[PDB]
This record gives sequence, structure tokens and C-alpha cells, in this order.
Amino acid sequence: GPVPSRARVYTDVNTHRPSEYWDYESHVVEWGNQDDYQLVRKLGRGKYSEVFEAINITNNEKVVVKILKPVAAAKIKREIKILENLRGGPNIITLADIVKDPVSRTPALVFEHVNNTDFKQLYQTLTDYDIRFYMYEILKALDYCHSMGIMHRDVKPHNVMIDHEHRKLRLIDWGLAEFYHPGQEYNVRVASRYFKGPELLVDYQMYDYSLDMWSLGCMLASMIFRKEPFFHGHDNYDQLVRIAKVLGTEDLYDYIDKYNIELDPRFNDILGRHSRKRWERFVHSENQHLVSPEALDFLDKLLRYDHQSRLTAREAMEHPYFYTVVK
Ligand SMILES: CCc1ccccc1-c1ccc(C[NH2+]CCc2nc3ccccc3[nH]2)cc1Cl
Ligand SMILES: CCc1ccccc1-c1ccc(C[NH2+]CCc2nc3ccccc3[nH]2)cc1Cl
Repeated sequence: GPVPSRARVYTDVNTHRPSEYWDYESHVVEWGNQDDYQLVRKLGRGKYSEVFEAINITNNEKVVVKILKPVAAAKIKREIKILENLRGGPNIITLADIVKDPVSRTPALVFEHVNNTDFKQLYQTLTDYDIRFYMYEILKALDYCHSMGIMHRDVKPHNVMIDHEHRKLRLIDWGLAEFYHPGQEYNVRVASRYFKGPELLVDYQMYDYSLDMWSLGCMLASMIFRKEPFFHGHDNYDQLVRIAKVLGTEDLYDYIDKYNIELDPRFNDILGRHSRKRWERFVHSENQHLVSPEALDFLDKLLRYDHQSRLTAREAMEHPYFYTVVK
């Protein structure tokens, strides 16, 4: 059987919490008044939800309304509990209300308003300084939820809202989030395929907060190397092959040997052998302005097969990549 694994930080935070903190199934949903909101314009969507800019008529304030489709609606208690637990934390989206549409029986989550800057245009414009600044903002959100015994499990650009005018960031869409309990075996079918950590791709269920740190490295790699997504797999097996063509197979087999992981028996024909690529092969004239030895050293410390060997969110914040960021 596989060798067990525990987080190297915030391991015991949920054991010292009363059961009401993490036992989301026992939480009672206090439903607000849906007549308190007027839908103004669509901001965007997801496979799980329809997102709108709205007005809260009880205080004439702009709000964000997330209408949950049945897939997202199934896990509402867990999403609500996690949002309530993290409310007020650094760069965490603020849940303002929970409502239901009498006509369709569909629920919706109401959030604080975020004046979001263009998604497909933020990726193209952020300077070297901006990337460092915003990465540090994400790390504040990640260290916070991890410290509160929660794994986001869906870190990607679509789940990060940026108000570039006010240089404000929010870590959003906590629908896939989970409470970390040491020794617990989690479902690996979490997050987008592109941002999945190798622990998920190899069916290593006993994962932890470090999964978010892999996803954060995928984001950074994509940004500095101007390749979106950075690991573009066709399916879950191929996703690991894409990772292996950059990180090499040798470190991958050391990882599976360390935890005694069993791969599919056709593993040698699917994965084969691949050498570790040097980060310099991804550095060209058009992206060299985003690359520094500190960016590469930081990246290398996030994109590690061994989930126990990646920087934690707090250690990532001490990295020299962030020295030039005004604090
Ligand atoms: C390559 C990603 C990245 C790497 C390093 C630093 C920042 C970012 C980033 C982070 C976030 C965004 C903006 N993403 C917007 C996501 C979004 N907008 C929405 C609007 C409505 C509903 C959901 C929504 N999700 C853009 C970017 Cl470029
Ligand atoms: C049943 C335990 C077992 C005993 C002996 C040999 C293999 C397995 C096994 C163990 C796990 C799985 C499913 N997980 C496969 C993970 C995986 N992802 C890959 C991506 C690329 C290449 C191989 C890959 N294998 C399938 C299997 Cl068959």
C-alpha cells in the first residue's frame, strides 16, 4: 500500500476546532431575501455557475451574485461553511448573503463587489513588478486559508479576481475547497486538469495544502514564459506526461518510489523516459523581461513532484523574488 503523508504545517488546526467549524453537513442554511437584489449585467460564468453584477436595494450597494447550477448547488453547505470560516481573511472574497429563487429553486451566493479588470487582458499587460506584487497577494490568501485548515483545491487564473485600479486581489470560487484532516484520503478529481498536482494525477489521495502551491507554480510558469496553460494535457494521464516532458521522468519515479505509489501497469509505454528541461529553454526575447534568477529559483521550489518538498505559502512569502515588492 502507499506510504501515508501529513502536511508539514497547520497539521492539527482542525482537531483543536469544535466540530461545528469543519462539519459543514450539520450547518443550517440561513436564507436571505432574494427580492433584496436586482440583476444589472453578466460579469461572467463557469461550468458550475452564472455570475452577475447586482444592486442590494436595502442599501443601494453593488454586489456580486453567483447563481449555482445543480452540480455547484450539491456542495453549497461546504462552500458556505468555508466562506463563513474565511470571511474577513486577507484577499478572501466576502460572502454577504445566501438566497434562493422561489421559481426555479436554484440557490445563489451574494458577495462584496469586486471591480474586476479584463481577464484575457490582465495576462497580456502585467509587468514583472505587477506579477511579483499580485503573486504575493495570492500567497496572503493561501497562507490564510491553509492556516485556517482549508485547501482551496482549485487555484487558477479564473479563480483570482483583480481590481487593477485599486491594486486589490480576491481569491474566489471556494466550491471545490476542503477541510484538511491529517491521514484523510481525498477525492483526486479536483481542480482543472491543467493545474492539478502530480499527487492527483497518480491517485495519491492523502494530499494537503501543498496541492495549492503546485497550482500556484503552474500560474507563475504560464505568466513568465507566456504559455497558457503551461502544462496542457489532453486528459489526466497525458497531463502527467506533459509535466514529465519538462520536469523529467527521473524525479517522477523517485517520487512514486518514496510513497510506494502504484501507477497504471502500462506506465513505461505512456510515460517513457524524459530528461529534466532547463528553465532557460523557455526564455526568449519576448518574455526575458519577466524572467530573473529569483523568478526561476521560486518557480523551481513550487513545481516539485514531491508535495512535501514544495515551499509552503509562508515560506514562499520569504523568497527573494518578493524583495523588490513594497510591503
Ligand atoms: C496567468 C495568471 C496570473 C499569473 C500571475 C499573476 C497574476 C495572474 C492573473 C490572475 C488573475 C487574473 C484575472 N482573472 C479573472 C478571473 C475571473 N474573472 C471573472 C469574472 C466573472 C466571473 C468569474 C470570473 N473569474 C489575471 C491574471 Cl494575468
Ligand atoms: C489496484 C492497485 C494496483 C496494484 C498493482 C499494480 C497497479 C495497481 C493500480 C494502482 C492504481 C491505479 C489507478 N491509478 C493510476 C495512476 C496513473 N496515472 C498515470 C499517468 C501516466 C502514466 C501512468 C499512470 N498511472 C491502477 C492500478 Cl491497476
